Amino acid sequence: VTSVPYKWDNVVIGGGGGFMPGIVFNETEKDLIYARAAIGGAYRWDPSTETWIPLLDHFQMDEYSYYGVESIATDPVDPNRVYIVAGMYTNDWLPNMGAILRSTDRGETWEKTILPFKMGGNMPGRSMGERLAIDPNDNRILYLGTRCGNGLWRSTDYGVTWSKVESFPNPGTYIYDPNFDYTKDIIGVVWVVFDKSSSTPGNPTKTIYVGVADKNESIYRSTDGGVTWKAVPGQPKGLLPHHGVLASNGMLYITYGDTCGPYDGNGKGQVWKFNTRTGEWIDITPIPYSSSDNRFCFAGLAVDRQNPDIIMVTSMNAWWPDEYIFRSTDGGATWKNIWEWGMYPERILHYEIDISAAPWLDWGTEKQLPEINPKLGWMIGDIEIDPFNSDRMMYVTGATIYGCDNLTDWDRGGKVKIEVKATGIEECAVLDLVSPPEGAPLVSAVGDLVGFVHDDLKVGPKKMHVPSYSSGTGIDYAELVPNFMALVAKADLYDVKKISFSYDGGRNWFQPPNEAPNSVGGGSVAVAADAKSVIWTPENASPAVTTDNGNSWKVCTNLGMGAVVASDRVNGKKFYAFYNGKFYISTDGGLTFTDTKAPQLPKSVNKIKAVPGKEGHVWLAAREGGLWRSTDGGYTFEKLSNVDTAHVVGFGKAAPGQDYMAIYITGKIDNVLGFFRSDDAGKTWVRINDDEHGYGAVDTAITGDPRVYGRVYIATNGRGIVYGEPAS
Ligand SMILES: OC[C@H]1O[C@@H](O[C@H]2[C@@H](OC[C@H]3O[C@@H](O[C@H]4[C@H](O)[C@@H](O)[C@H](O[C@H]5[C@H](O)[C@@H](O)[C@H](O)O[C@@H]5CO)O[C@@H]4CO[C@H]4OC[C@@H](O)[C@H](O)[C@H]4O[C@@H]4O[C@H](CO)[C@H](O)[C@H](O)[C@H]4O)[C@H](O)[C@@H](O)[C@@H]3O[C@@H]3O[C@H](CO[C@H]4OC[C@@H](O)[C@H](O)[C@H]4O)[C@@H](O)[C@H](O)[C@H]3O)OC[C@@H](O)[C@@H]2O)[C@H](O)[C@@H](O)[C@H]1O
Ligand SMILES: OC[C@H]1O[C@@H](O[C@H]2[C@@H](OC[C@H]3O[C@@H](O[C@H]4[C@H](O)[C@@H](O)[C@H](O)O[C@@H]4CO)[C@H](O)[C@@H](O)[C@@H]3O[C@@H]3O[C@H](CO[C@H]4OC[C@@H](O)[C@H](O)[C@H]4O)[C@@H](O[C@@H]4O[C@H](CO[C@H]5OC[C@@H](O)[C@H](O)[C@H]5O)[C@@H](O)[C@H](O)[C@H]4O)[C@H](O)[C@H]3O)OC[C@@H](O)[C@@H]2O)[C@H](O)[C@@H](O)[C@H]1O
Ligand SMILES: [Ca+2]
Repeated sequence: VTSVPYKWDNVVIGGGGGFMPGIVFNETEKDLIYARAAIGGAYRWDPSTETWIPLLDHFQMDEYSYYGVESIATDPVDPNRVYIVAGMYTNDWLPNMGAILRSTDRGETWEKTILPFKMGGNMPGRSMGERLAIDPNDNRILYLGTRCGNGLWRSTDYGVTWSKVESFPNPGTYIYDPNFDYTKDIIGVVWVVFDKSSSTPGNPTKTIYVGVADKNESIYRSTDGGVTWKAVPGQPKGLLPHHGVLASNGMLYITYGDTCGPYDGNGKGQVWKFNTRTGEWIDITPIPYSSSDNRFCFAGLAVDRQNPDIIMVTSMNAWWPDEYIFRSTDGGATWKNIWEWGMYPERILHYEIDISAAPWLDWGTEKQLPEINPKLGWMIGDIEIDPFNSDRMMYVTGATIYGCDNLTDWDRGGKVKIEVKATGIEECAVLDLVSPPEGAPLVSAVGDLVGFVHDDLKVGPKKMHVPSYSSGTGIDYAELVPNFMALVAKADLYDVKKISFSYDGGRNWFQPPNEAPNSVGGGSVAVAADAKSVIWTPENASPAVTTDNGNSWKVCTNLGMGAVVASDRVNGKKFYAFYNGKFYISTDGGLTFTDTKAPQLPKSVNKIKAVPGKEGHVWLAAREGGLWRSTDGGYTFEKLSNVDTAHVVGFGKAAPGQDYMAIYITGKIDNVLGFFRSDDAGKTWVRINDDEHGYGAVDTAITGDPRVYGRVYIATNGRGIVYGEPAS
């Protein structure tokens, strides 16, 4: 397999779209900022454009786990150096061991060392940090807090080799929830803070503080450069230290919560300052811990480098009416929240939010007071004050990064001007994609933000499909009536019918009175070529068909849970299904299915898809089982001998001189992982991505563009929607 040069970019959703658990400023170089994602890699700030640049896109599908960024550390001695602790899950959801990634240039290129344990970039408590830290006097030294009881680890050769600090007393005892696989692991050692003043440049820093997720004993200190460790006397129990920050006046500020987050509510929190000079602990909690108004973790912690009495903390989570952002200018003696209660409804805001860079952030919804869209946020596990600009703040939310450039205006009775600061970040998990033959070039179904019509690939959409939904999980259009679409969804927050129909190419949506039998909605959807029927296969539910736009539903005969269903693109009566190792055809619009008795089939399939303009042409994407085609409606299939792995399959405009739509897949050909195109109906393939453009997990959706030769749209799991075109 040979390669052809392509240009790759994101289709713009705008504003990130997911949870970035941390932002890290460099301590010595102005405008040097990094941001870490739960499932979407890491970014470096570009001050010339005020946009973020993705750093880890070289990771191919076999290293998807390394888009899970547990911690990021930026070198204060040599700002060219940056390190990442990478690995998405501590369970068996992905097979990779964790790794420390190292760069000298500054995230442009990487090397890695694989560790003997896993990281948890997308685990509970992921906004607690930073777990990875560089010694500010001797930058050869790095420390790493780990999950799962592996304790504290250390490198003394610029992150190349790693060993356990055996003298560290406590790897952590707190576990989010032992009753489930996802939540059962020890949260562990959560942050490392060096006291720079304890040594002189060139020498290993002697005094080191370590936070541990342990309600009985959480704060540790070494005074001999990490040889021995002791709990700090007088420390509070029994909450969990999210963040610690050592200010220039010797005060170690620490935020505490009763859970690790990020989703928890009701809710206890504390904020403390430890005087590292005197050994005194002082409770500076904005809302007294004893008060029932104290109803959330304190999580985010920022300290102004230019004034150690200036500090900010955030709630995680009030959830209602909005979050709290508290500011103190007297070292926590007194605090002010960024909003106050007035005459209920009714709230007094010390801020404005400008969402012009990501207008979907208001959810297209005017709220009933005291609620207001767009919100300050939620899941605000990290807040930063620029160490070189007291007027600049940034904080994270479950959907974006917000920030301001006039922070100290608050101190003089003006409003903080908050705006989206996540331009260039695209972290959505995309579940389905269609590129219809008329209308917009792309219509998406995405996790958390539902999905969008994409009129212009380079301009972010203004609103999501259906604001009452939580995730769009499947979308299809009627091939011969391409203005007609169906969207299926999850709706965690509202009792709304979880399929919607559009008559205007996905711009406006309505819900029917009834659903296919389902527990949580979701699943997939297939629309008849002529729009006369729709098959919804909801999550953990049997395929069901409607011939009256969801007024009534009937279970499709002979199918069942897990069936993979697609419609023919020419004949509205024909639908196809792969179910329990067998292939099925319907010739009555989805009402009944019959086993075609195909003599050769893969054991299982991820996706099946019919070809526009070719009745009875059906392709099977069987992952490591390969790529298969039928041209007789699925009575016989041929396995293509020139494709190893095909996770997904899609179609775009035919190449000149060719008699078939161009075919696009992700997977593996001749021990090369990536994305591939065939212009000659699968006879020959070319690699269209390259080593620098992997984008991780690409096994949910792919489509060509029926109107633009060479263009391909690919759903990623944490890098949004990517699209490629041949280089010019
Ligand atoms: O999920 C559907 C489908 O996944 C198929 O596998 C994929 C997948 O493999 C990895 C793993 O993915 C988990 O889902 C991830 C998802 O991929 C991410 O996009 C999403 O990221 C969030 C992120 O957390 C936020 O921070 C950010 O802002 O937004 C993004 C985008 O929305 O995270 C989820 C995981 O969610 C959980 O963890 C993060 C928390 O934020 C979140 O709240 C939490 O959600 C809860 O999870 C619990 C689990 O107890 C529970 O489901 C709650 O309902 C939910 O709210 C999949 O969950 C996981 O299944 C995938 O690993 C595969 O697991 C198979 C076993 O699955 C069963 O058991 C777990 C259960 O969750 C499943 O529902 C159930 O089916 C196992 O056989 C297989 O070996 C594992 O690989 O992504 C990579 C891709 O290549 C894979 O194809 C999978 O094939 C299919 O079976 C199905 O699970
Ligand atoms: O989660 C639904 C569940 O909530 C149970 O209640 C518990 C739960 O509450 C969270 C919700 O609180 C609401 O406020 C409540 C308040 O908690 C009450 O104290 C008060 O009395 O009433 C208030 C008003 O009802 C908030 O309004 C909700 O927004 C919040 O739900 C979370 O919503 C966010 C997304 O919000 C945005 O998008 C939707 C839009 O409507 C909203 O305006 C926007 O702000 C989700 O965050 C995203 O989560 C995904 C991951 O999601 C997966 O994992 C977590 C699971 O919760 C999801 O179901 C699953 O799909 C992540 O990738 C994104 O990055 C995030 O942005 C949260 O997932 C929603 O939970 O939790 C706190 C606890 O104290 C409450 O008791 C309730 O019992 C259930 O009936 C059910 O509604
Ligand atoms: Ca931070």
